[PDB]
Amino acid sequence: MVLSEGEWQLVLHVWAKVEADVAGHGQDILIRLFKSHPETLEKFDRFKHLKTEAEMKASEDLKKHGVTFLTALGAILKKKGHHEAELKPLAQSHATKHKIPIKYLEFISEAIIHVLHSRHPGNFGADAQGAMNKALELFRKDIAAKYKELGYQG
Ligand code: HEM
Repeated sequence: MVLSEGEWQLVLHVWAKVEADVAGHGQDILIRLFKSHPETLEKFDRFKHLKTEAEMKASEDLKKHGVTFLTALGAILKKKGHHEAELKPLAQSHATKHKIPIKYLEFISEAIIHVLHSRHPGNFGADAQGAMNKALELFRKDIAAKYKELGYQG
């Protein structure tokens, strides 16, 4: 698929707001994911033991990983579709080392949309959400194709 420049602009406009607080957004998104789909927490050997949201909020390791994750995602979005180089190392580690099924990429896509909608209602109207969803679907389609080449396709 291909996004129009207009759609990329909507995506990068709300992303510019997200970047004013990378650690906070990273925290919110990971917590939303873990509460909504607890099974995903089991994939993180470092956080697997967290029992409550309060424990999640206080975890320095969780916050640090939220930043690492958001920074990588931001770098991909800023490529506006020309992200092949960025996707390679990411697809290899998630398919072969971490073993993350495509299903889980859809779950985090929902968490991202939920948090942006909660925190940025004025910059995340229906058109902006549609553009963001399209951007994430593009990302998922490409990662899925790479998974297949790598011999996984979760
Ligand atoms: C837009 C989606 C995603 C991006 C951009 C992303 C990015 C990253 C980055 C940059 C790291 C660091 C280095 C590496 O291991 O490659 C990482 C590690 C990891 N990711 Fe993701 N990730 C994504 C989705 C997911 C999902 C959906 C899950 C699980 C449900 C997941 C589980 C993990 C785990 C288990 C690690 C390693 C944690 C550790 O250091 O022990 N990732 N991810």
